[PDB]
Amino acid sequence: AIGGGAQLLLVFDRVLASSDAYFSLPAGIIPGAANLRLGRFAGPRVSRQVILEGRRIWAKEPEARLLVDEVVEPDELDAAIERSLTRLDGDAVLANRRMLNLADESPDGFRAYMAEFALMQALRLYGHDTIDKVGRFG
Amino acid sequence: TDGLWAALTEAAASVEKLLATLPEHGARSSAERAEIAAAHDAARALRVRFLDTHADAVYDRLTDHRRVHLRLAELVEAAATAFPGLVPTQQQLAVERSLPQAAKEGHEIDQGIFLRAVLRSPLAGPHLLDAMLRPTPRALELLPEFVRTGEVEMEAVHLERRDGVARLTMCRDDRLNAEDGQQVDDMETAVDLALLDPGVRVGLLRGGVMSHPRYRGKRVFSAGINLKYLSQGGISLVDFLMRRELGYIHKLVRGVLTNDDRPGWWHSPRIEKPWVAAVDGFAIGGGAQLLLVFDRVLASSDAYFSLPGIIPGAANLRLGRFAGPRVSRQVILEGRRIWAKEPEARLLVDEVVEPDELDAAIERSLTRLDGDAVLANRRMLNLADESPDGFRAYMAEFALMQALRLYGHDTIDKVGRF
Amino acid sequence: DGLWAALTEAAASVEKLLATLPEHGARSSAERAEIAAAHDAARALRVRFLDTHADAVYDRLTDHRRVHLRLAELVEAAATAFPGLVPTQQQLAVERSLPQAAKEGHEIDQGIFLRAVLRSPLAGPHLLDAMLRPTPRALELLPEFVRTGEVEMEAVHLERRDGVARLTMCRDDRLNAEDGQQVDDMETAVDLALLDPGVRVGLLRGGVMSHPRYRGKRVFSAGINLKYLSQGGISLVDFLMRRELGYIHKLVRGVLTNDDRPGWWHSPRIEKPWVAAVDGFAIGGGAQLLLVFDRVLASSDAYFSLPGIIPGAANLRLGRFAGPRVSRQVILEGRRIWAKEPEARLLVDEVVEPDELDAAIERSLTRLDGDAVLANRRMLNLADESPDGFRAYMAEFALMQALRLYGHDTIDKVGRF
Amino acid sequence: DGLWAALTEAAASVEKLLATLPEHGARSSAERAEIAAAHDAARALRVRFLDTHADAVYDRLTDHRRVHLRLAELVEAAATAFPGLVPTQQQLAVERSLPQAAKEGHEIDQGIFLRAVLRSPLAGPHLLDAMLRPTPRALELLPEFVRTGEVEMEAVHLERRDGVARLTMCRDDRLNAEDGQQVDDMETAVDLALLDPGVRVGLLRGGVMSHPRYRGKRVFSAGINLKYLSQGGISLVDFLMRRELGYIHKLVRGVLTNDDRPGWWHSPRIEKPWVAAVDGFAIGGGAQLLLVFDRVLASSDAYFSLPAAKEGIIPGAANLRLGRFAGPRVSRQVILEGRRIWAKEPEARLLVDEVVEPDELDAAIERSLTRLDGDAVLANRRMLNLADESPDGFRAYMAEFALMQALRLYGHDTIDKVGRF
Ligand SMILES: CC(C)(COP(=O)(O)OP(=O)(O)OC[C@H]1O[C@@H](n2cnc3c(N)ncnc32)[C@H](O)[C@@H]1OP(=O)(O)O)[C@@H](O)C(=O)NCCC(=O)NCCNC(=O)Cc1cc(O)cc(O)c1
Ligand SMILES: CC(C)(COP(=O)(O)OP(=O)(O)OC[C@H]1O[C@@H](n2cnc3c(N)ncnc32)[C@H](O)[C@@H]1OP(=O)(O)O)[C@@H](O)C(=O)NCCC(=O)NCCNC(=O)Cc1cc(O)cc(O)c1
Ligand SMILES: CC(C)(COP(=O)(O)OP(=O)(O)OC[C@H]1O[C@@H](n2cnc3c(N)ncnc32)[C@H](O)[C@@H]1OP(=O)(O)O)[C@@H](O)C(=O)NCCC(=O)NCCNC(=O)Cc1cc(O)cc(O)c1
Ligand SMILES: CC(C)(COP(=O)(O)OP(=O)(O)OC[C@H]1O[C@@H](n2cnc3c(N)ncnc32)[C@H](O)[C@@H]1OP(=O)(O)O)[C@@H](O)C(=O)NCCC(=O)NCCNC(=O)Cc1cc(O)cc(O)c1
Repeated sequence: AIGGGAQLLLVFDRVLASSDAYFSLPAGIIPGAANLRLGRFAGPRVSRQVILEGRRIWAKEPEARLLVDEVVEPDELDAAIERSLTRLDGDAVLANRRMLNLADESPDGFRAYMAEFALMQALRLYGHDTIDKVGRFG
Repeated sequence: TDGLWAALTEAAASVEKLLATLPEHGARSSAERAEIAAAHDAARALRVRFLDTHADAVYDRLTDHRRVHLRLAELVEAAATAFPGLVPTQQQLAVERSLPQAAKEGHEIDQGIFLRAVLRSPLAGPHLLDAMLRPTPRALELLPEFVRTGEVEMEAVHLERRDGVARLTMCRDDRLNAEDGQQVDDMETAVDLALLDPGVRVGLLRGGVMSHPRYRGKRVFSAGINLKYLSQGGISLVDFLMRRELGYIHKLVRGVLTNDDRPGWWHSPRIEKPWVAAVDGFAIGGGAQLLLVFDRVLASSDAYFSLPGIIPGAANLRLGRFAGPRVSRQVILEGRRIWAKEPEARLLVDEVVEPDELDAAIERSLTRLDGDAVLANRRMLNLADESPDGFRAYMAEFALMQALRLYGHDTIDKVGRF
Repeated sequence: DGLWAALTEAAASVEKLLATLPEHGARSSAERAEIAAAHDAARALRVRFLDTHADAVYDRLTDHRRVHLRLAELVEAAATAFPGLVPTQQQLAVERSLPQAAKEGHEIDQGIFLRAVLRSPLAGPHLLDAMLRPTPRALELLPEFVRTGEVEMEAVHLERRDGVARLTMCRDDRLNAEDGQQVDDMETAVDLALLDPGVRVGLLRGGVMSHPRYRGKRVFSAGINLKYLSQGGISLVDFLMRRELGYIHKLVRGVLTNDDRPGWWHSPRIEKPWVAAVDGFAIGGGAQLLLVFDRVLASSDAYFSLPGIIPGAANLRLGRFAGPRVSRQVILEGRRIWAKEPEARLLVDEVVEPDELDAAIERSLTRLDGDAVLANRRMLNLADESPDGFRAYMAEFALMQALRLYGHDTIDKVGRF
Repeated sequence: DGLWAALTEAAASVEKLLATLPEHGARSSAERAEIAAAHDAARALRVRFLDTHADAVYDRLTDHRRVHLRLAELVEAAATAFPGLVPTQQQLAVERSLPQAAKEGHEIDQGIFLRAVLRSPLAGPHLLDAMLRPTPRALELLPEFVRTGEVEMEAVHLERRDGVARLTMCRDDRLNAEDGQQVDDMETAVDLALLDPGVRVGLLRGGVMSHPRYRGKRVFSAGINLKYLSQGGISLVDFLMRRELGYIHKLVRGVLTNDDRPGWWHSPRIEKPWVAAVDGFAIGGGAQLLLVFDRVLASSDAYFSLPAAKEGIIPGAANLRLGRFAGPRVSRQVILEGRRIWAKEPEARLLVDEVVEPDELDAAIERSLTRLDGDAVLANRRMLNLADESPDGFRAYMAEFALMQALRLYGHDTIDKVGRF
């Protein structure tokens, strides 16, 4: 899961990953709302390692546990995915995830971030730094 | 003498009698399959009993009372000619070798019985293991040209001297370096050239770039024994399963036994050097076994190690000392797979490096093992880890245990499914 | 030579003093010192006699290694063929009637004997073969087990099911505390598991307990019966030595059969893979057993400890699982290891919540079916633990444990449970 | 046979060349190669002679293994009974008169001898017993120590207190760098600890240092005295070998006493449990010792390394013992590549039982000394060591060690590196 794909993992209730997967946020522009959310998953050191210095995290290393709930061999993954889908049905699950998200990330928190994000990201989109690098892909 | 040679010959006579008159392996009835199976068992049981008391006498005949060093191939062929019915001749192995594993009679098991009994003998055992540590004729042949060019290209291994480093590159681009009898010949020869070349100080083992569409442009260390050849009957008990353990793998641990043609030979009859391994892709099976004998192991972040119905060579001997009894049973008995980035990879791996940082990390490792002190220390280390008695006792039982597994019905089924 | 005469003189002095002196606990310090000095002179000569005469002694008892005698038969036969070398069945019966505090320690003489036998490269391996042979009780009960797939004994319930030898240790009143009978049942069950061709894997687990503190809960083992040990009911030979040379060694190496089946030329012993499931805790000898299985499972709330006598062969095996530092922590300093802490993986393969344990156990029993597993576990065990290694240890164990069984500090602490 | 004559002729050739040739540093390349070839031809015959005659030689020196001779006594007696087999006391005195660079390496001949002796299943175990017997020095000092509870030696201060033999390595000026005297003081102290009936546990710790960079701070050990090694003052026999077969092995197996007390039939040796406390760091031979204790404590800031090997020589028996503590990978990292291990990193839990802050260290040491009193501990540690490290295992290793280390002691690269400290 790279870039915007990795960003999505910061918002789910359960994350599973195959033993041979990796996660990265590789530069140029801002990685969506990862700057808002990664710190709460991984702390201030690791999130700068991932975002500012492009550190890559492998599913099987200990700190992958900061982003991923289960790491499973490819053969054993499909069945484990099914088992995880049975464990979240309650109305209690809805009430508890509603309170969890509320505490993790407040309306003000998200709004304040996205406000600055709208301009900061727009500027990054037209910086000489990004335009050249992305134009060397391949 | 004590009657056992007569009983053996009488038991071998019945087996050849039954094989001559009975139908083919695939056309036999249950009664016929039980008659021949019983004939085999009675004969092999006497091969064990004969050799339990007469092993040293047999070996002394073949080796002139342990004064001539015979390699494995030469030994089992000489025993066949000196002791008919004790081990297959050659004309018999050729018939066996034409058949698929399913249809074989299992004559190699008789070789397992022979090699087990020899290796158990405190006099013959150490003599045979020295024989297998001496330089191969192929390497002695190729040494002057290698000293001059610093390059030898073989079918399964490309060897290159550069900066005092023997660079062995396993280059079976089409099969992820799947092992066969030829690969063992190239590996043993390549190791010999590295050890005897005075301009070589450290060795390096690494898998080359692959051509198969699924791994094109990517290095792969090893995918283990060639399962296709095993199913087709092309994997030799002596010339592959045993040869690699007593030859090049053991020369990595102890070195090559030279004559007495240089100063020092009184204290170091063997020339040994340190070895570095770098795992790209994955190390499966026999490739993973090799890692248990190196002085430094490096592997890329995305690689994995596994040992997947036969014995994984000397991994049963060595893995527990790296990983303890629990994990070594987990890996061997239950096929656990270990990833380069997980904590317990450090039981097998010194360094794990991102692919973009791997080539340079390998280079730095080759500079750090140059001393004569390194040679003394790895020698004292290996001596402590794995004793001559220890290794010899294991390989003895292995020769028979692996021989039977090579012909187990569940093995023949599993390997034949591709 | 002269040593047998000097020995007979020293034993005569001991039996003379024991006849004339008062009972243990009514002796004076002067009297206690006289008898202790006589014991010391006698046992020192038992050592000196056997250092040179062990092989001749064993050869007389075994027809130059022509007859496989188990331990009990060996020490008894030794007593009648060599009076004063080891205690008689009578002398042992008097000892057994006493509490450990008051015993003379005649068993130490058996410790001396078994040490010298096991030290012999000729007699040692022969006795270890004898103890690997199937027990007569199992040969007796095998047909009925083949036909009923069930045998209920005092301390162990055995059931064949789905090709699995299910051993369930079911002393519900005492947390599976071990005694001589448990060893008789454990060895018998292991034999049946190995000789039954309808059995492919074994399983050892503790049964549901009835004691009020654990009612409805399974518990693996709480170690040796300390009450019996204090009361004098723990036999050096028939418990401490029998279990190490019998069922525990058969878990590693299998049963040594007669040459009465094909294969015997390459496989004289029938061995199978073994799975252990630890509920509650594994203490003492129960924790010791875990060092010998091919798969070990434990519930999240369990712990392992070795708590003053030698913990069987734990001193032999723990170092290979955990290294020299942790093994001294566990053995010398009584460290207790919990299933959920990292270093439990040195002893345990899976740690599972109790609600998921039953199914997790079942899955493991399907994963050890191959003949490949049988070939692999044999080569693994051979590399882990050599014949010389085991024999060298158990020889010394025979004396060291014999002495620890009768030390003043041991007798004191065992009487305070 | 003929091998003794061939040896005596080869040694004669060497003595001739040494007499007629210029000194070491004034020799030509042709002269350097001629003498080297003579040494090799002679030493090769010392190996071949002893391969068949080791048992007979040892039998003459020890009266068929009924007299226990220590190393120094053995290698001298061998010199006089078998001229040319091993150097004389006079030849050795000249050797130590030179710096290591200029030596002929006659000690290599002692390595050849001791290897062959230890390889013998009969002579080997006998020599290892001799070295486990009490030293005369300790037997000498045992009465006053029993009375006083105190012995001050040059390199070690010994004190009995609360049933604890407190050994304090007290080379305040050099971070407890080891030399031949230190080995003598260590073995003497260890002997006294074992024979003293008032001692129940042992304790080894480094004393307060006076050197300006470490004034007021304890330091465990900084390894072999590299200065002395360069100057030629480190003996193969009296240091590198004496320490392994003497006091370090006595920590494992105890002192072999006479048949002079009850129990001597089940317990021929007196052994006790030992505790080590590492302040500052444990380097080289100091770190080697840790592989042999029953409890090891260290302050949070200390580190462990074995920087022999890459540098010059084999790190004692660490090659024998480290793998069982840390496995083949980590043990090669430490030995082959000079990896350093810090007390607070996870893997210090391969060598060390407790790592505690400097302000809490003394109290932890005291508490640990209270936990190893039993006769049960003694039987248990005895069964453990028996399993961890067999008599054959140790003997096989030290035999090869005797020759391998001797050659490293005179290696071209070692002499260079040791002279730069
Ligand atoms: C994973 C890889 C290392 C593997 O590549 P290789 O194994 O060398 O294979 P390739 O041949 O490149 O892969 C096959 C295929 O994938 C295609 N591919 C891979 N990545 C891309 C991207 N990013 N765009 C388009 N196509 C792609 C590539 O075009 C190939 O097709 P061909 O043209 O037929 O060759 C590689 O794909 C790679 O490095 N890709 C670049 C990854 C990258 O940087 N992606 C963008 C990350 N940045 C963000 O998400 C930023 C972001 C996202 C947001 O949603 C919001 C926001 O605010 C900021
Ligand atoms: C590597 C894999 C996991 C992934 O491969 P995929 O990416 O799924 O691609 P595949 O197409 O399977 O493999 C790519 C390519 O290599 C070929 N390949 C890879 N490994 C092999 C082997 N082992 N044999 C033959 N061909 C092979 C495979 O056939 C493909 O080529 P084509 O068939 O010609 O198209 C898979 O190939 C696989 O499962 N391989 C088998 C691995 C294995 O179990 N090997 C043997 C392990 N056992 C030993 O080493 C036993 C041993 C060896 C010894 O030397 C001594 C001893 O005592 C015991
Ligand atoms: C199990 C415990 C931790 C649980 O705590 P509680 O639940 O509070 O305890 P208890 O009430 O005592 O346990 C419940 C119940 O089991 C009984 N129980 C448990 N273990 C025993 C033993 N070993 N003997 C007798 N009774 C026992 C206990 O007596 C209670 O029953 P009541 O007498 O009816 O009250 C505790 O009971 C305890 O510490 N037990 C002692 C454990 C122990 O020291 N075991 C053995 C230690 N040493 C060896 O095995 C040594 C050994 C064994 C060998 O096989 C070989 C060898 O060479 C060396
Ligand atoms: C630990 C250190 C970094 C300390 O750093 P600093 O605080 O900068 O220290 P220094 O100021 O140098 O230390 C003070 C002082 O102690 C003395 N000192 C320190 N270490 C040593 C050593 N190793 N030898 C001798 N003297 C020493 C030296 O005299 C120093 O300076 P001066 O007195 O002014 O000359 C440093 O001392 C160091 O690196 N020392 C070298 C240690 C080393 O490599 N030792 C070799 C270890 N290897 C063996 O023992 C091998 C061995 C031993 C055996 O017993 C058996 C065997 O088979 C093999």
